[PDB]
Formats: sequence, structure tokens, C-alpha cells
Amino acid sequence: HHAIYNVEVETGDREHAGTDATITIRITGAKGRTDYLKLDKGSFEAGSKEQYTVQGFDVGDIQLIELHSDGGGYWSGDPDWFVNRVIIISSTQDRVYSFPCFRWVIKDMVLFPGEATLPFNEVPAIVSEQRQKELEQRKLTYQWDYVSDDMPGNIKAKTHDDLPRDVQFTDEKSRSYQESRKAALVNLGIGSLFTMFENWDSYDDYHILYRNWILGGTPNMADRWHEDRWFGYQFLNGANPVILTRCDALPSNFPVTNEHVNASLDRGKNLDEEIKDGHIYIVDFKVLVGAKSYGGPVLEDIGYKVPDEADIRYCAAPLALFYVNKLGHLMPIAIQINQEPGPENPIWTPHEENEHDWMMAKFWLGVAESNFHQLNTHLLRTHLTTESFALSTWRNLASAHPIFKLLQPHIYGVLAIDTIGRKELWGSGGIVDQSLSLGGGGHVTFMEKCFKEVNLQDYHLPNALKKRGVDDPSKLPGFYYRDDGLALWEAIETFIGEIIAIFYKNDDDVKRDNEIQSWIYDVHKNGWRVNPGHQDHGVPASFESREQLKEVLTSLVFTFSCQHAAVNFSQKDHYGFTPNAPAILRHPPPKKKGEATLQSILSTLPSKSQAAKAIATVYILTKFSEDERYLGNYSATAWEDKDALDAINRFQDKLEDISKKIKQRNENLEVPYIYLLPERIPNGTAI
Ligand SMILES: [Ca+2]
Ligand SMILES: [Ca+2]
Ligand SMILES: [Ca+2]
Ligand SMILES: [Cl-]
Ligand SMILES: [Cl-]
Ligand SMILES: [Fe+2]
Repeated sequence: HHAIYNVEVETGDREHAGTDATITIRITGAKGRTDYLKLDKGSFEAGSKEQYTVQGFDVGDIQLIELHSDGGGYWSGDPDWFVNRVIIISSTQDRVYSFPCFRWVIKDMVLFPGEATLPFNEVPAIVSEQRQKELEQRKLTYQWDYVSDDMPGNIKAKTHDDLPRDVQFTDEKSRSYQESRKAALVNLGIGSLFTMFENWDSYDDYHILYRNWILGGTPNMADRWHEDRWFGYQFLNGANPVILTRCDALPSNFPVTNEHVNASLDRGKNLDEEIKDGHIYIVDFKVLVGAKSYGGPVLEDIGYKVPDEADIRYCAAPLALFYVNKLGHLMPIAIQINQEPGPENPIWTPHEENEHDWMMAKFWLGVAESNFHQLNTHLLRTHLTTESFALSTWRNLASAHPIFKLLQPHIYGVLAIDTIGRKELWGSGGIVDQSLSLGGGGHVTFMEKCFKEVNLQDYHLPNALKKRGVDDPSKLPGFYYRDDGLALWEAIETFIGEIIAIFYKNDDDVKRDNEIQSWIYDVHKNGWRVNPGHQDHGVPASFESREQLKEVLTSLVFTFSCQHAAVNFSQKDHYGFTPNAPAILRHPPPKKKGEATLQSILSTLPSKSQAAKAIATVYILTKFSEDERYLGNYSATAWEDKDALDAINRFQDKLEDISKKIKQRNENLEVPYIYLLPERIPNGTAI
């Protein structure tokens, strides 16, 4: 004759989560559906758990609910309502129904009870219809847009506030970001006054520049940047640990011989023998040829052609050779500043007659490294490329889908920061233009050039390390990015495998899942588009197995969290003392040996205000928000399935073990490697 429904609603704790809109709820089940019933006694504050008792038609077994908000009245400041979950008990049913949400309620929100499902799993027809309608609507809200033909697809949004609220920064992240921008302007202005009439005449002058910033500690390379051992160390454990490969033969255009490097070898063998023993490594920045730097110079194979106080910046495409010495230290042993060898682009070594020439060579290798790292390793290959997958998750996976639930905490952030970044950070005029040689426009062309070579197999850490020849700790010791990254790769892969096995019982279940198929196909066709001049991007058009699904999800999750953390949060230590890693140089490279002086070097190195702006950029890009959730913290995820909860438990406990092992390893290091501690790795790419 009627049922009594006990309704409990948990509102999210985040700022503005609450609402004063009038809320109603309609309940549907096997027997029919109630009317919209008022939940209108008391307030919905952030963090609240509020209870209601409403009476209506007995729907029998409950199958879905619909919340409605009237959107507030004249005085409502922020009617949008963030709902974590609704729990209902019906007087006629011996069951507790739990409806996870974790999304913003704007006007209407449909929710289903119980565990995640694949689209073909058996559910009431009205559930399947609502699921199909959700996804129709996703496609109108979440649309592809592109910087150019040669960039990965991004979310269509003019500014951050045009984004769907589910993918905007939380108010806490927007405050953390806007406050960081204000603090940077204040610290720049105070440091500008303090240093205004400073005679800039030594490398140690640059130490002033980080002193009035809250960076979490003096840059850990400030005291040792000038030592070859610590210069070499950072190609393993600094901000850009992705380019060094094992050298099994010198490139024909980098004609280093035993006579150039023998004074550096110290295990009793010559250069050819050390190459065969796997102790010789190399970096090749050839991708930077053709790069257009601010003020006009265009990099050639030979460097630059024989050209008041204009802002003119330079870069380089060097090769550099390194050697693992008998103590296990990676030492820099040769640098050629540009690609085409000869007298005007010679090989520089730590044994230069003129010590300033070797220091200048190391600075040219750093400028190439900085521009490559910021634009390719960090901006393109974390943010801009994984942004396509975040967009495709919203377009193609229903909120009921288990892989939607898995990805939510990891995709969060990237749409918001990238929408902001296109306007304020690496877009035209942004803080990047003030701080990189390739700023001014050349930085977009350069990312385009890099994106043409991008392949999804690059995001597979064990395969990429093996491919680079850097995975054998007996030949290449002291490589903590590799050690910690591989431990976390395995932990994430194990977890994802266990989630997949709960919902997909065999390969057929993958092939039949039209949403996961649409998801990968959307990236394949519209996300990482193989356009004229592009290599294949390694994105499959479909999934055929559980293992293939695991491998793509692991790559993606590991990149959003760990890889971004390793190449982003390492920036204070890498760049905070400018001479450790200059990102702008002001004169072209030398065309003969014996020229460099401390003074010609200081005039090539960034100006005080260029260096200050680099520090400011790093400060902004590396600020953790006070609401950040770190790796494995799934406190705001929508899981209900008991087995999924247990898989999460095992994963968190694994992460906890990896954390203690990293801290134990660190206690014996001269310079602890902390960027891959789980407690410092955000779930996502949000800054
Ligand atoms: Ca609100
Ligand atoms: Ca109440
Ligand atoms: Ca738990
Ligand atoms: Cl009713
Ligand atoms: Cl679930
Ligand atoms: Fe970032």
C-alpha cells in the first residue's frame, strides 16, 4: 500500500560542495516509481551525512534513483551540490541500497545501486536506457579540440570556467594555484629590489635568487652542481631521467676517440672495451635541430650562422658521452655542442686546457636538456598527450563502468590544468615564454615535432628502460628513478590486473565491452591522430585481451601519477640554482677553443631576471594543493564491489612497503631520491 524509504545523503567535504537548492528524489524499482519526494528538512553542508524518511509508492526492488535540484532561488550563492553517496533502505526490502556518486549535481542526477558493470552485464532495461542516455549526453559536454594538426587532442573549452564542473579544479586547487601566482609576483618584485644593483660577477650570485622562495629546502644540487660527478648524476636522478641510453657504438657524427677520453677512464680498459662492457652511455638531443628560439635564431646542424641589447635566446642539439667509473659514478666525458662535427663544433672534455671551456660546454648541454625536458618530457609527454585519454574516459565510459571508477582519481586535474595552461602557462605570452630559449612560439613547433614521434609504447616503463639499455643495475648503478619507478610500475600493474579480473572474466568480455572499445578507438582516431608526417602513435583501434587492456591502463595510470611526479616535482632541486640547469642562453656557442672566461660565461648564462622567472615558473608548477590526494588514496572513489575494495587494500599495503624500502635506501644516500615516494606522488597530473 506504500513503502517507507530511509534516505541518507553524504555530501562531499570539498569547498562549495553544499547546497541550499530544494532537493527532491524519485525512486524507481521493479514495481513502478515514486513521485519526486522532498528532502527538505535541514541543511546540506559540505561533509554532512543527512537523513530523511519519505513515503511513496512501494517500488519493490529498487533499481535506480534520480535526484533533482531546483537550482536555488534568488539568494543562492552556489546551488551546485557535490554528492559522495546516497544510501536507501526501503521498508519492504531486506537490503541496503548504496548509490555512489562523487560528481556534481547541477539539476538532475541519475544513480544506480551496487557494483560497477560492463555495458553487456545483465541489468533492468531502464538502467541500460539511462546508461545509454548518460553517454549521449557525455558526447555533447566533452568534445575534442586541437592546437593544430600536429598536437594530441584536448578538451574543447575557452577557459577553465567553461569546463564541466566535474573536471574543473576544486576551489582548493584554484586557490593553491592563484595564490602561487600572487606569491611568485611578490617574491619576484622583492628579489628584484634586493638584487637591483647587484654586480653579477660569479656563479655564486645566483644562490640569492632562491633564498626568498618557499621551495621546501635549498635546491639539493646548489652545493655540488659544478662537480662532474653530480652533473652526471642528474642524467639518472634529476628532472629529465628519460634520454640517456647505453652507447654500443659512437654515432658517426660524434667522433669521440680513445685519445679524447682516456684520461677519464679508470677501470683499466680503453674506450672501445668500455663500450663493449656496457659502461658507456650517451644523450643525443638531435630533435632540437631546427628549433626557433625567442628573438629569431634558428638552430642548424652546425649551430648558428655568423649572425643593441635585444632579447635574443639560443639553444643547441648536443651529443654527450658518459662513463660509469670504477666507483659506480656516471661521469660526463665528452660533449659536442651541435650535431655536425668539425673545427668550429669540436669535442669538449673535462680535460680542456681552458677549464672555462669545459664549464661552457656543460652549460650548452643543460640548455638543450632544459628545453627538451620542459616541453617534451614534461608538457607533451605527461600533460598534453594523457589529456586525450582523460577526455576519452569522459566521452566513452559510463559512470557505472569499473574502468571509469579506476581512472577517475587518476585523470582528475589534467583537463583543468591544461585548459589553464593553454591560456596562462605555455600559451602565448605565458610564464614559459619568459623563461625558456624556445619561448615565443618555437616551443609549440618543437612539441609538434616531438609529438610526430610519440608512441604509446614509450609510456611502458620496463620496455622503455630495456630499449634504452639502462636497466642493468650491474652496468649502470645508482639509478633511483629506474629502481623506484619499476617497483611502482609493478605495484600498479598488479592492482589493475586484479581489478580487470573482477569485472572481465575472459578475453571475450573485453571484446564485447563496447564502451572500452569506443574509449580506445576515440583516442586512436581522434586523440593521437596519425596525420601527415607522423609516425604511427602505437594506439590500438580496439582491445582484444585482458593483458592488452592491463598494459594500456598501467602505462596511463603510471604516467598520470609517477612519471609526471618524477619529471615535475624534481624541478625545484634541478632548476632552483640556475647554473645547475640554465633554460635560456644569451649568446651563440663558440666556434673555437680557448675563448671562454668567467665573464663571457656569465654574459651567456641567463640574466638575473630570466633566472628569477625560471624559479618562479618552477615554484608555480610544483606547488602541491592542500587537498591533494597521493598515490593509492582512493578516499573519493566510487567503488562498492567487495573484491575491488580488497584489491585496493592490497595495493595500498604494497605501496606502504615500497615507501619504507625507499626511505631505508635513502637513509644511506648522499642525496636521497624522494620524488617517487608514494606519499609525494599525486594520483594525477594536476599542476
Ligand atoms: Ca554548492
Ligand atoms: Ca539533517
Ligand atoms: Ca580499505
Ligand atoms: Cl509516490
Ligand atoms: Cl564497484
Ligand atoms: Fe605538470
